[PDB]
Amino acid sequence: NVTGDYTDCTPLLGDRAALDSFYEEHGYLFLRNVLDRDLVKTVAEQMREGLVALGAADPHATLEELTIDSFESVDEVAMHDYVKYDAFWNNPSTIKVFEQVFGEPVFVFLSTTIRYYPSQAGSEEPSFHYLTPFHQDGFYIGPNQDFRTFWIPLIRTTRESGGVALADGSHRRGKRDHVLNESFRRFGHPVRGIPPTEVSEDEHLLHSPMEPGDILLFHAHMCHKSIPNLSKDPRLMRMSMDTRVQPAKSHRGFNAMTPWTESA
Ligand SMILES: O=C(O)CNC(=O)C(=O)O
Ligand SMILES: [Fe+3]
Ligand SMILES: [Mg+2]
Repeated sequence: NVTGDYTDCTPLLGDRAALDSFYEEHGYLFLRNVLDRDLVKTVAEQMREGLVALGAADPHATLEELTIDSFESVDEVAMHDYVKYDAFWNNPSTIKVFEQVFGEPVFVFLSTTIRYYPSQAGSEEPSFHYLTPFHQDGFYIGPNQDFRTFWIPLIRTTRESGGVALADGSHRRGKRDHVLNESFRRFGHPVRGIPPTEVSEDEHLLHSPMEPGDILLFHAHMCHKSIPNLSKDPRLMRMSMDTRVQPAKSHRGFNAMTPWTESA
């Protein structure tokens, strides 16, 4: 169902008019090699440390060789102890990028979601229920809708290893219908997702390979979903994290102020 690549918006960063115009029309920005790659490597290594320490991964493996039997069998709460995301998001170099995007001082959510998904290529009964269906972060984050989601790869993604796919320009008609879907679950219970019918033909589904150092960010009403990891050439974990950022002056709601483990 993916029809296109993200547009490389990096050349827009030093042109406020063009940057704002693209974001207004499209509801996303794809920025390449703007984050400190050594900082990103450190986060990736921290995630690996967790997966190794918790018995899921091989201590002899490089990041790209890394694999785990199952996302679900890893203690996610313990993983949050390993991955030092707040120190990353709030590093002056990272903040500089966020500030250039918003054009004003920012506040980074105290909640981050960390994702460490093995390839399930070849699996006859794959476990993809922990992924996300089509949704808008604004459906469950608020009350303010001026936050943006910041999504980063910790190791590179491919079209086959997955990531997040975005319905281009789908952020301009408010929140769309999220209905119960038995194939997506959290805590063993079904979750709500936007049926593909509620996404227009013109709202092209974009997903592109990304490299550590890149950022994908998007509007509260941007309709987006997970792309499953079916990598085999080469087989890669999909290792990423996502938080939300907003203007420093905006109201700070429940998710803004509450760490992932607390709300989980
Ligand atoms: O990364 C994924 O699979 C899903 N991510 C999101 O829904 C997000 O970052 O808002
Ligand atoms: Fe989301
Ligand atoms: Mg609107």
